[PDB]
Amino acid sequence: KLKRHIRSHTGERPFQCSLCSYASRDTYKLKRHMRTHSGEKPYECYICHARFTQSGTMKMHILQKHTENVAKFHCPHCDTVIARKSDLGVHLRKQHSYIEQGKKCRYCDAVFHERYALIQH
DNA sequence: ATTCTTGTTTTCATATCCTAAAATTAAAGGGAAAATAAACAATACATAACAAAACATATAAAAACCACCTCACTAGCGCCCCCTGCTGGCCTCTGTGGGCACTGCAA
Ligand SMILES: [Zn+2]
Ligand SMILES: [Zn+2]
Ligand SMILES: [Zn+2]
Ligand SMILES: [Zn+2]
Repeated sequence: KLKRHIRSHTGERPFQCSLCSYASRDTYKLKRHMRTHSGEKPYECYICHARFTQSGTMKMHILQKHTENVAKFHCPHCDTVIARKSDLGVHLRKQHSYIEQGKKCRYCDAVFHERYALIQH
């Protein structure tokens, strides 16, 4: 485990994908990459029978599509609710990240440093 | 008639032999002190026999040493999710762009 861990600092990727440029830190990530070229798909969502490449994708599918009463995530800055955490990530990166050079209002001279305040104005 | 050699008994003579008294001298006999020898008895040394102590061999008696087996630890590499975060389309809801019909005002 520690031998495998040290590549997280160094960056060694001693496992090459013979069919593309990808290179993984350990055996499992390479075996998981192989399904995309071979097209093998061992796992199956038992409810809708929709097809997926990856187990975790299926688990998130079940959680968002065939599950009830699941907790959501509220943006701290704005008042909108959205389902997935990673989409809350992309929301904070595209709308509430600090914009260095600023953006000016289309109709007045006021300049803003966050896209949210701009759209709100 | 007178003178001269030669042979044979007589008688002193001078060495020898015999005779006996001295002396004497060595033998020989006895008294006695050494004295070597010898017979016997004692001591010390050497040899042989018996009994015991010391040395060497066998054996087995614990006992020590070495090697193998075995039951673990130590590495080793996948194996398998699993969770978490970024990424790249996707789509639909606001929002950017525009054509154009419509109206209020004042000729
Ligand atoms: Zn590949
Ligand atoms: Zn499903
Ligand atoms: Zn927000
Ligand atoms: Zn403005």
